[PDB]
Amino acid sequence: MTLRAAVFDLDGVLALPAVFGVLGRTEEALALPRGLLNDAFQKGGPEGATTRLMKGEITLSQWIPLMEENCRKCSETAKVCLPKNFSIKEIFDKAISARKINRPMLQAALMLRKKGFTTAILTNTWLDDRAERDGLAQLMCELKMHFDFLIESCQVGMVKPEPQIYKFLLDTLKASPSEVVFLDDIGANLKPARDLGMVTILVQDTDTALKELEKVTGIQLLNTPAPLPTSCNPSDMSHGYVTVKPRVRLHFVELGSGPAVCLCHGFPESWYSWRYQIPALAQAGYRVLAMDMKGYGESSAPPEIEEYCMEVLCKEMVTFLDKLGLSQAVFIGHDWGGMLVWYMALFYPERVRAVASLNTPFIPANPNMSPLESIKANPVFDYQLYFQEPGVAEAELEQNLSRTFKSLFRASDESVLSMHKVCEAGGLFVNSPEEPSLSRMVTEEEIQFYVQQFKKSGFRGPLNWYRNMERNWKWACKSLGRKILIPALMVTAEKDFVLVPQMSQHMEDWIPHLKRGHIEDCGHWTQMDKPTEVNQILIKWLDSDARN
Amino acid sequence: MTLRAAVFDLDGVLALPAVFGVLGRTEEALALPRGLLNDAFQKGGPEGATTRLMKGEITLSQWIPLMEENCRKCSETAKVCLPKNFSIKEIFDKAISARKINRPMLQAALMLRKKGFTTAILTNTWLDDRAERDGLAQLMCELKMHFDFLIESCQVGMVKPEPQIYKFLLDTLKASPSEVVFLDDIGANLKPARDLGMVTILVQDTDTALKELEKVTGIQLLNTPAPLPTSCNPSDMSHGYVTVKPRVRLHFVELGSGPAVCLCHGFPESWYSWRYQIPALAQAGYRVLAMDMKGYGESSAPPEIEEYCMEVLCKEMVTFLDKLGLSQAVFIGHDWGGMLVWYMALFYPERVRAVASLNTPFIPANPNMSPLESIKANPVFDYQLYFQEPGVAEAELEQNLSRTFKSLFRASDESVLSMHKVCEAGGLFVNSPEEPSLSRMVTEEEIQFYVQQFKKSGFRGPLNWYRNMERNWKWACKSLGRKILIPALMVTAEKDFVLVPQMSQHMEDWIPHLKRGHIEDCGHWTQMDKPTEVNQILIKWLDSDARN
Ligand SMILES: CC(C)C(=O)N1CCC(NC(=O)Nc2ccc(C(F)(F)F)cc2)CC1
Ligand SMILES: CC(C)C(=O)N1CCC(NC(=O)Nc2ccc(C(F)(F)F)cc2)CC1
Ligand SMILES: [Mg+2]
Ligand SMILES: [Mg+2]
Repeated sequence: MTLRAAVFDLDGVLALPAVFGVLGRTEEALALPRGLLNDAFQKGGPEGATTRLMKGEITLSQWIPLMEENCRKCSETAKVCLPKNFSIKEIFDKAISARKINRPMLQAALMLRKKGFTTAILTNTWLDDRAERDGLAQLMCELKMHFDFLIESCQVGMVKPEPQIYKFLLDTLKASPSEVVFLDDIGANLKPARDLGMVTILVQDTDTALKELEKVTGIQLLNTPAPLPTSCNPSDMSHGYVTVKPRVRLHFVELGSGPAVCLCHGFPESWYSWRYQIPALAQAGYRVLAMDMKGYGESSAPPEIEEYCMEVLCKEMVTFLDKLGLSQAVFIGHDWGGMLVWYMALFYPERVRAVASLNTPFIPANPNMSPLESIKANPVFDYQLYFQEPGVAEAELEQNLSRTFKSLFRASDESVLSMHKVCEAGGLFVNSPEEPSLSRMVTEEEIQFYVQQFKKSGFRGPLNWYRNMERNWKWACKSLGRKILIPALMVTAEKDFVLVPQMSQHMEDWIPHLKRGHIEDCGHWTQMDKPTEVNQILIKWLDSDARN
Repeated sequence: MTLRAAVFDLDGVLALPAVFGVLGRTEEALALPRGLLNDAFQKGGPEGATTRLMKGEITLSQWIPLMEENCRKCSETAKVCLPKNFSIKEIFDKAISARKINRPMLQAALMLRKKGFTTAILTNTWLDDRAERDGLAQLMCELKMHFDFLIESCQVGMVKPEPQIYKFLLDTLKASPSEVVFLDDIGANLKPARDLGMVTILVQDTDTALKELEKVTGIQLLNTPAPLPTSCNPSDMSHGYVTVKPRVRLHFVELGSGPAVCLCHGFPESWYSWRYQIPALAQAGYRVLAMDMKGYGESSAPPEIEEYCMEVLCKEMVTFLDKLGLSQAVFIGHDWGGMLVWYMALFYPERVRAVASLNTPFIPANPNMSPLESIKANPVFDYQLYFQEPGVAEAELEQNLSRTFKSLFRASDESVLSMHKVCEAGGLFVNSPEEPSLSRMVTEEEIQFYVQQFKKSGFRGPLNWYRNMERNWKWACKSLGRKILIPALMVTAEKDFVLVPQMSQHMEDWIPHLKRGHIEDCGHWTQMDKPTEVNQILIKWLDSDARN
């Protein structure tokens, strides 16, 4: 029984600038007797203030005075006085926020966990009731939600170097000492582990630390590539449900706090298309609500084609905002989601805090030209005609849902799905394989997630979005004298061969402060093709344009 | 066919300081030629800038310059100049926010609607893309969600005095002109109505306006009592679902934006117990999440008794926060909810932004005394023993769910449910009626809502909360050296004969900055007994203690 577990210290291992390294730092800053503070801190030993703290017996605020008091007499015996504007509260405040996640370490904990390793945190921590306690609280969710366990001293009532806590850890890990690795910055904290037969690593500089793990675990950890952003596990999400209308209920997934951000996916997808942006943006400081749009998934998908014109669709969201209590929301859409977002900007500005589109441009309708005409004047939009006749297009998509999704979600350098002559050919897939190979963009499981969803209600509803060309052309002509003068971002994908980035080139005529973003080497499925830069671009524009 | 509909102007009828009354006000403020501004505004008539605005042809920001331009030459012909620091943007900004809901008018629209009247708003409004557009956007949800319809000019493409919009209204109202009353502040806006045969009222001072309606409708509207806060319609709520654990999913209802506020109900209730506080608090500036607590309703209710000790229950919420992306939340509980909130404060401060209890005090456990002992030393807690033996208590409650809820939810001056000798008597209801009369606190329907919920999973789970006295006593003794030093409010109910307000009198010993609130003339069911003062007390403490 060799390794299958990985346990991490917090202060000094997963989170850096470690507090204790300020403990001292300060002394120096203030010409204090070397270590004075650090004695006060450890004063009493097992039966001292700081242990009681770490055990949960008392709380951070309860402890501040006991520390200061200890400090008093650490300096009385050292025949000295403290400064007269001296503050234990300030020190720890600065220190506790000063401290940020150690990124490579976390990334290595991911890497291991990605490969079957049960991961946990073991840390000597306290019950934080400081007026400013949230900052730490914030950091803990960011961490903990990447581990099997988080074991805190003040939570379990035992401390770290006391044996019984390691016993507690093993118990939690469902494991035996030789199956487990444990990293820490204090040597005293290491020894007990070993005595039971644990692999241990003294963490000093972080990346020799990694070397040791790397070796003893037999897994590239250092210098491992940049990894995809955090995905979502549907079963561990908050699912929301709003019946927006007698027989239309809309489903969404919700994570985060702050300014509401609404993500609207394109043809044939699900809220899952945003799996990479949800934790990212939530993390960046927002409340994300990722819709199943009408017709998809756990939202309702009513048969009638009218039920899917832009105008109807738009009111429904406005209701969605209504029934949730939201006066505004930032709207980011992709593919079809793109155009809808655009029409929320043009018809309900008071409701749209800011607006954002991946790939899908804004084209104002040509009030002379019919749109069934307009599409015909363009080889690549030939597929949209194929989609008009109710039923034809559905049988082909529904026929094999794996084949179908597998044939769509593929990256630029990867295709087995082409664009035109689609009506002559008489199939979207007329000339593609029955068992198409996995794209670099999707696991097998991910594809099956989609297969579940679309077993519910098929493509009738989704394919309906293409069946209101006429009505939407008309609706759209109402807005022909307007302009978008609210925060608005147009993200273009180099190699999306349908939402081509030239199509967007005049958009600044009707949107004069339009900010932009552009993804090199990116096919149509933006959010799973180039998730990280997608996240990078979006968070930055939110922060600059959507906060205040 | 006499009246059954009621239609309201916005500016000057449902919302006061009407904008146009600033239009002029300003002129005076700045020694401008009387009405100069008001001409510029109406300049062009039907074919002018302001109509296009009102029709949706263009937008507020699009219009600002056209107005200023018009203003230029209204003053050129008046042989005059404007000031050199002159701003149409500022004026309307101040004006648009200056304007608040006309309360009595809205209240009268409620009153009528409460009595079978289809209510709507008809208003000449614009597409707001001002940098500061939310303020108005905010006001509109507050209003609109109390009406059958909101009909906006720029939304329908027709304007108010043009006939075709009235036709549009009738159509929407499913009504004929003589069945409808229409209030407005402009006479021109009145006339078309009448020509089709509509009852009309020129709104000047608001309460002669009311007199007219009062009479022509034959319904007390003026001087009508203070009305209960807005309730929730379950079907028009956002329902959320978090599986917090393999087979425990927690349900909640969510409304609002801002700092998260978590409401936790007491024995045997539902998130519906907060029906009066949800819109109120949401409205006050918060994101409310009202739980079905474990054991109730659409949350999971697993059989085992352990599954309901405070410690288990607490982690589950902490998870709930986790899986929703919330670092903190304000916790307000009632009855059992009260105690749980308290233990969230004592065991997870980093997570509790602030803490609040209705009725339920904080008592620290007596580490010498057993609690099964402790309860016995008190006539009134005799019922808790009745609840210990699994099954006995459930058959009696489940036997008749109407009888049961109807027998509980009753106000102080109202009872048919007593407290003690409950074991000897051998029933909670041993001596109450089979068809108990409706309390002033509940409609019949409301009772049935509860009956639905509890048909799902009965009282096993809820009654379990009383079956971990021992375990919780133990858990609780861990916190005996701690204190609550976070924002914390103890709301006491005069006439709650079990959560008596003396029981809370030493709480300041362990909570030294505890703020308080106190409800005269209030039984145990605080939130439906005294909703308005409940809302008043809570919002004020949130604003002062929970914002920053
Ligand atoms: C102004 C135009 C570009 C616009 O707003 N549009 C038209 C184009 C539309 N998007 C798509 O057609 N997307 C799409 C997605 C998937 C496929 C499929 F996979 F080929 F079937 C084909 C097309 C989005 C809305
Ligand atoms: C410290 C004590 C007071 C405490 O925290 N407690 C004990 C009392 C408990 N609340 C109740 O017993 N509530 C209640 C509610 C309803 C009934 C019933 F309707 F009689 F059945 C009876 C009792 C709430 C938690
Ligand atoms: Mg450490
Ligand atoms: Mg008016």
